[PDB]
Amino acid sequence: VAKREFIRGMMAHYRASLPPPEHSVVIHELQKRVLDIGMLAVNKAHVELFGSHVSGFCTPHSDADISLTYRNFSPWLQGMERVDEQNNKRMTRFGKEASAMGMEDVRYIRARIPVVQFTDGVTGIHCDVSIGNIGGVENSKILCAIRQVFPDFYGAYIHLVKAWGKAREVIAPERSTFNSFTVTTMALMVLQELGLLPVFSKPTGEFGELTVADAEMLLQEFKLPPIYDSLHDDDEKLGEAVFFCLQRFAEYYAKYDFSAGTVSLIHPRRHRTVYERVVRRHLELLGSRKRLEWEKHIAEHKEDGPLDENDFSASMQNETTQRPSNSPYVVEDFVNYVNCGRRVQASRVRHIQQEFNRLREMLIDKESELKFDEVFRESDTV
Ligand SMILES: O=c1ccn([C@@H]2O[C@H](COP(=O)(O)OP(=O)(O)OP(=O)(O)O)[C@@H](O)[C@H]2O)c(=O)[nH]1
Ligand SMILES: [Mg+2]
Repeated sequence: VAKREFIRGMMAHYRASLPPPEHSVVIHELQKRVLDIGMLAVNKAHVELFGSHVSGFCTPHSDADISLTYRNFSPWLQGMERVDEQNNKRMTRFGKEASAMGMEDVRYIRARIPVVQFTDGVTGIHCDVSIGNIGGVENSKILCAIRQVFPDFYGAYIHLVKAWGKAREVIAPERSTFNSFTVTTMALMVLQELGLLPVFSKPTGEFGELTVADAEMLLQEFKLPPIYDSLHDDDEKLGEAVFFCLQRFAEYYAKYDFSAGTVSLIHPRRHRTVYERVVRRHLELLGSRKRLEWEKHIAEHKEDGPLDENDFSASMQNETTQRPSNSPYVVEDFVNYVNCGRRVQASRVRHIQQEFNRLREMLIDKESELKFDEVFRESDTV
């Protein structure tokens, strides 16, 4: 009876978090507004959505992630001081034109990603605008593709993992733990090990990353178990399947050896030191491409030269720093081998790692004792 009510409520909650019918249009108009601001700021403004609004793993409270690009934008020129400063000047104007258009709480943040955040003056949606977030654009298209296999199954599962994580401070970026995307990736890996998602074992990007095309290819061949086809018109049955995966998810990350293995949708459980060599190869490829592009920019803007090896070295150092193999968690972004879980400090390894021991205790051991509003609520701890 407790289990049956828990599953009922949990699906209820998922069903109440699905974007309303008109929401597609809202988000499209939002994009149009951002592009208007962008056009005032940069030449050949281009605005591209990513994040959960692209993947579809969103609530009506989820923010809007937008990648801004412009004429002669190049991802490889990041690190070069003159291009960096040029981008800062682009984001400065973006900020100023955003306030003028009537965006609220406009904030230009100078960071590991020069970013402009604002609250849309029309719909109240929070917006995170960054220059050339190519990795975000791509891995959001891969996630959307995954969700499409059976939206309510993956959606519900990912929703509840996210609701759980958010509500439980497992996903608390500005609070030193994981972000939505890291947690999504973890939850998706557990489905791979259950045979409920395919293993993206053969990436074919220029730098060895997984591409949208790699992902779509596999997801077209992947079939869920036959029993899954009775779950489309029965929320009690589907909820049972989702609940099963949540138990397996809670379980997995309560017992998973991160001291050896990594989380990866490309190579589940790949050893840290193998990831290390994978990163080294990736960055050797990224590094040389980068060098070629800096050298081309420099040939065309001689006063921006000569190629300053300190600058290059520090740029490469930032790429290396995005990808430690030797950190509390190694959760691999499949599009760039970024260790999107690198930010979780050794001291947090406790919180998370208990609250997983705790999710699985409620879902499995104390199954007969289940209450929706006790598993999924605020946890002021970190
Ligand atoms: O470490 C990261 C963080 C973020 N990202 C990329 O930026 C996107 C937006 O970052 P968000 O924090 O908004 O996550 P999200 O959109 O998946 O989920 P909610 O907002 O609904 O909670 C992520 O979905 C991913 O595309 C990364 O690639 N790596
Ligand atoms: Mg988002």
